[PDB]
Amino acid sequence: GSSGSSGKIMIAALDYDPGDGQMGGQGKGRLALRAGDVVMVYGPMDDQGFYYGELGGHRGLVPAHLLDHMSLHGH
Repeated sequence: GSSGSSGKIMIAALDYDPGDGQMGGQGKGRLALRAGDVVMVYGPMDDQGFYYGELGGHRGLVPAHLLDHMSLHGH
């Protein structure tokens, strides 16, 4: 049929402020998430357990533990 499911949608259960003491080098620091920030990720995570998403036009590695797997609502 038609293959889809391009990227996932998760929310930052907590306010992640990696800006304070970002990584060293050989890449790029993580993204700062806020309580209730619907960020879009892509593909699996890395050895460290970080996902590849972007929030606010900024790509970077996000925490795969702070995020929350949304559910299917219905009325």
